[PDB]
Amino acid sequence: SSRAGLQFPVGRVHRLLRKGNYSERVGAGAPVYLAAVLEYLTAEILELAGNAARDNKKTRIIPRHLQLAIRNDEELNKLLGRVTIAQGGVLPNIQAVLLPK
DNA sequence: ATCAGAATCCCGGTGCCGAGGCCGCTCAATTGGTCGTAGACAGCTCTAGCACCGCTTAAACGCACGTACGCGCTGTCCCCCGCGTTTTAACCGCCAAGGGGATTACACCCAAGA
Repeated sequence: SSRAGLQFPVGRVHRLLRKGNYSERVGAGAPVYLAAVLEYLTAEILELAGNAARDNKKTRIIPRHLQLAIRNDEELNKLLGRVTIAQGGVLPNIQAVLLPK
Protein backbone atom coordinates (compact mmCIF):
# COMPACT_ATOMS: atom_id res chain seq x y z
CA SER A 1 0.00 0.00 0.00
CA SER A 2 2.90 2.33 0.76
CA ARG A 3 4.70 1.56 -2.52
CA ALA A 4 1.56 2.17 -4.60
CA GLY A 5 0.42 5.26 -2.68
CA LEU A 6 -2.99 3.88 -1.72
CA GLN A 7 -4.89 3.81 1.56
CA PHE A 8 -6.63 0.50 0.84
CA PRO A 9 -4.73 -2.66 1.84
CA VAL A 10 -2.92 -4.51 -0.93
CA GLY A 11 -1.94 -7.65 0.97
CA ARG A 12 -5.47 -8.13 2.28
CA VAL A 13 -6.92 -7.76 -1.23
CA HIS A 14 -4.35 -10.23 -2.56
CA ARG A 15 -5.18 -12.75 0.16
CA LEU A 16 -8.91 -12.35 -0.50
CA LEU A 17 -8.41 -12.86 -4.24
CA ARG A 18 -6.26 -15.93 -3.56
CA LYS A 19 -8.73 -17.49 -1.11
CA GLY A 20 -11.85 -16.59 -3.10
CA ASN A 21 -11.26 -19.40 -5.63
CA TYR A 22 -11.23 -17.14 -8.69
CA SER A 23 -8.09 -18.30 -10.52
CA GLU A 24 -5.14 -20.63 -10.11
CA ARG A 25 -2.54 -17.83 -10.08
CA VAL A 26 -2.83 -14.17 -9.08
CA GLY A 27 -0.47 -11.51 -10.36
CA ALA A 28 1.06 -8.61 -8.46
CA GLY A 29 -0.71 -5.82 -10.36
CA ALA A 30 -4.27 -7.12 -10.09
CA PRO A 31 -4.63 -6.54 -6.30
CA VAL A 32 -3.08 -3.08 -6.66
CA TYR A 33 -5.49 -2.21 -9.48
CA LEU A 34 -8.49 -3.52 -7.52
CA ALA A 35 -7.46 -1.64 -4.37
CA ALA A 36 -6.99 1.57 -6.36
CA VAL A 37 -10.41 1.21 -7.99
CA LEU A 38 -12.07 0.51 -4.63
CA GLU A 39 -10.28 3.50 -3.08
CA TYR A 40 -11.36 5.82 -5.90
CA LEU A 41 -14.98 4.65 -5.65
CA THR A 42 -14.96 5.06 -1.86
CA ALA A 43 -13.41 8.53 -2.18
CA GLU A 44 -16.03 9.66 -4.70
CA ILE A 45 -18.89 8.29 -2.61
CA LEU A 46 -17.53 9.82 0.61
CA GLU A 47 -16.96 13.20 -1.05
CA LEU A 48 -20.52 13.23 -2.40
CA ALA A 49 -21.86 12.19 1.02
CA GLY A 50 -19.87 14.94 2.73
CA ASN A 51 -21.21 17.49 0.25
CA ALA A 52 -24.77 16.29 0.91
CA ALA A 53 -24.15 16.50 4.67
CA ARG A 54 -22.76 20.03 4.39
CA ASP A 55 -25.86 20.93 2.37
CA ASN A 56 -27.93 19.77 5.38
CA LYS A 57 -25.75 21.37 8.12
CA LYS A 58 -24.53 17.98 9.35
CA THR A 59 -21.04 16.94 10.47
CA ARG A 60 -21.61 13.15 10.47
CA ILE A 61 -22.39 11.04 7.40
CA ILE A 62 -25.74 9.28 7.86
CA PRO A 63 -27.36 6.71 5.51
CA ARG A 64 -29.64 9.50 4.28
CA HIS A 65 -26.56 11.40 3.08
CA LEU A 66 -25.31 8.30 1.26
CA GLN A 67 -28.72 7.81 -0.37
CA LEU A 68 -28.86 11.46 -1.47
CA ALA A 69 -25.32 11.17 -2.84
CA ILE A 70 -25.98 7.95 -4.77
CA ARG A 71 -29.41 8.85 -6.18
CA ASN A 72 -28.41 12.36 -7.29
CA ASP A 73 -25.41 11.09 -9.27
CA GLU A 74 -26.33 9.51 -12.59
CA GLU A 75 -23.31 7.21 -12.84
CA LEU A 76 -23.60 6.15 -9.19
CA ASN A 77 -27.30 5.41 -9.66
CA LYS A 78 -26.56 3.40 -12.81
CA LEU A 79 -23.84 1.40 -11.04
CA LEU A 80 -26.03 0.84 -7.97
CA GLY A 81 -29.40 0.42 -9.67
CA ARG A 82 -30.43 -2.83 -7.96
CA VAL A 83 -28.81 -1.74 -4.67
CA THR A 84 -30.96 -0.93 -1.62
CA ILE A 85 -29.57 1.38 1.07
CA ALA A 86 -30.94 0.79 4.56
CA GLN A 87 -32.35 3.84 6.38
CA GLY A 88 -31.63 5.97 3.31
CA GLY A 89 -35.12 6.82 2.14
CA VAL A 90 -35.87 8.16 -1.34
CA LEU A 91 -35.64 11.45 -3.22
CA PRO A 92 -38.24 14.16 -2.50
CA ASN A 93 -39.80 13.90 -5.97
CA ILE A 94 -43.41 15.02 -6.45
CA GLN A 95 -45.19 14.78 -9.80
CA ALA A 96 -46.54 17.92 -11.43
CA VAL A 97 -50.03 16.49 -11.96
CA LEU A 98 -50.45 15.96 -8.20
CA LEU A 99 -49.86 19.64 -7.39
CA PRO A 100 -52.94 21.81 -6.77
CA LYS A 101 -54.07 23.28 -10.08
C1' DA B 1 -57.63 41.49 -3.28
C1' DT B 2 -57.59 40.50 2.06
C1' DC B 3 -57.60 38.42 6.91
C1' DA B 4 -57.91 34.33 10.64
C1' DG B 5 -56.24 30.27 11.21
C1' DA B 6 -53.75 26.08 12.52
C1' DA B 7 -49.27 23.93 10.65
C1' DT B 8 -44.00 24.45 10.12
C1' DC B 9 -38.87 26.02 10.87
C1' DC B 10 -35.14 28.00 13.87
C1' DC B 11 -33.36 29.26 18.27
C1' DG B 12 -31.96 29.02 24.17
C1' DG B 13 -30.68 24.49 26.39
C1' DT B 14 -28.95 20.09 27.71
C1' DG B 15 -26.84 16.09 28.53
C1' DC B 16 -25.60 11.28 27.27
C1' DC B 17 -24.56 7.27 24.96
C1' DG B 18 -22.45 7.05 20.52
C1' DA B 19 -18.33 8.90 18.25
C1' DG B 20 -13.34 9.60 18.97
C1' DG B 21 -8.42 9.07 20.83
C1' DC B 22 -4.65 5.84 23.22
C1' DC B 23 -1.86 0.76 25.01
C1' DG B 24 -0.26 -4.34 24.63
C1' DC B 25 0.66 -7.91 21.53
C1' DT B 26 0.67 -11.07 18.11
C1' DC B 27 -0.67 -13.09 13.88
C1' DA B 28 -0.62 -11.49 9.41
C1' DA B 29 2.56 -8.80 6.36
C1' DT B 30 7.68 -8.33 4.88
C1' DT B 31 12.49 -9.95 3.74
C1' DG B 32 15.60 -13.41 1.57
C1' DG B 33 16.32 -17.72 -1.17
C1' DT B 34 15.39 -21.82 -4.04
C1' DC B 35 12.27 -24.30 -8.01
C1' DG B 36 9.56 -23.73 -12.50
C1' DT B 37 5.84 -23.63 -15.28
C1' DA B 38 2.59 -20.57 -17.55
C1' DG B 39 3.50 -16.42 -20.20
C1' DA B 40 5.83 -13.48 -23.86
C1' DC B 41 7.78 -13.78 -28.70
C1' DA B 42 8.90 -15.52 -33.52
C1' DG B 43 7.27 -18.29 -37.40
C1' DC B 44 3.53 -20.81 -41.43
C1' DT B 45 -0.54 -20.87 -42.84
C1' DC B 46 -5.24 -20.65 -45.09
C1' DT B 47 -9.53 -19.64 -43.97
C1' DA B 48 -12.34 -16.09 -43.03
C1' DG B 49 -13.47 -11.42 -43.78
C1' DC B 50 -13.97 -7.55 -47.32
C1' DA B 51 -14.93 -4.95 -51.65
C1' DC B 52 -17.45 -5.11 -56.20
C1' DC B 53 -20.29 -6.59 -60.30
C1' DG B 54 -24.80 -9.04 -63.02
C1' DC B 55 -29.54 -9.78 -62.88
C1' DT B 56 -33.92 -9.79 -60.18
C1' DT B 57 -38.09 -8.00 -57.50
C1' DA B 58 -41.06 -7.39 -53.60
C1' DA B 59 -40.69 -3.51 -50.37
C1' DA B 60 -41.17 1.56 -49.50
C1' DC B 61 -42.82 6.26 -50.64
C1' DG B 62 -46.34 9.84 -52.67
C1' DC B 63 -51.39 10.15 -54.03
C1' DA B 64 -57.14 10.02 -52.93
C1' DC B 65 -60.96 10.23 -49.52
C1' DG B 66 -63.30 9.92 -45.54
C1' DT B 67 -63.78 8.01 -40.50
C1' DA B 68 -63.41 6.38 -36.23
C1' DC B 69 -60.44 6.34 -32.68
C1' DG B 70 -58.65 10.76 -30.17
C1' DC B 71 -59.84 14.26 -27.34
C1' DG B 72 -62.48 18.72 -25.01
C1' DC B 73 -66.85 19.35 -22.39
C1' DT B 74 -70.99 17.99 -19.84
C1' DG B 75 -74.58 15.36 -15.89
C1' DT B 76 -74.17 12.41 -11.84
C1' DC B 77 -73.38 10.52 -7.55
C1' DC B 78 -69.88 8.30 -5.09
C1' DC B 79 -66.43 6.90 -1.81
C1' DC B 80 -62.65 8.46 -0.26
C1' DC B 81 -60.90 13.39 2.72
C1' DG B 82 -61.06 14.55 7.15
C1' DC B 83 -62.64 15.15 12.46
C1' DG B 84 -64.72 12.90 17.16
C1' DT B 85 -65.11 8.59 20.25
C1' DT B 86 -62.64 4.71 22.80
C1' DT B 87 -60.77 0.42 22.14
C1' DT B 88 -57.61 -3.53 21.42
C1' DA B 89 -52.28 -4.41 21.25
C1' DA B 90 -50.45 -5.29 25.42
C1' DC B 91 -48.85 -3.78 30.37
C1' DC B 92 -49.00 -3.98 36.09
C1' DG B 93 -52.17 -5.05 42.63
C1' DC B 94 -55.39 -7.30 46.07
C1' DC B 95 -58.60 -12.31 46.76
C1' DA B 96 -58.99 -17.19 49.74
C1' DA B 97 -56.19 -21.67 47.31
C1' DG B 98 -52.02 -24.03 51.87
C1' DG B 99 -46.86 -24.79 54.45
C1' DG B 100 -46.20 -24.16 59.18
C1' DG B 101 -44.67 -22.57 65.46
C1' DA B 102 -48.06 -23.05 69.21
C1' DT B 103 -51.16 -27.01 73.67
C1' DT B 104 -53.24 -30.01 76.75
C1' DA B 105 -53.12 -24.90 84.05
C1' DC B 106 -50.06 -24.60 88.74
C1' DA B 107 -46.66 -27.05 93.05
C1' DC B 108 -44.93 -31.85 95.12
C1' DC B 109 -43.51 -37.51 95.33
C1' DC B 110 -42.13 -42.47 93.88
C1' DA B 111 -38.99 -45.96 90.28
C1' DA B 112 -34.60 -46.85 86.48
C1' DG B 113 -30.14 -45.50 82.24
C1' DA B 114 -25.66 -42.79 80.85
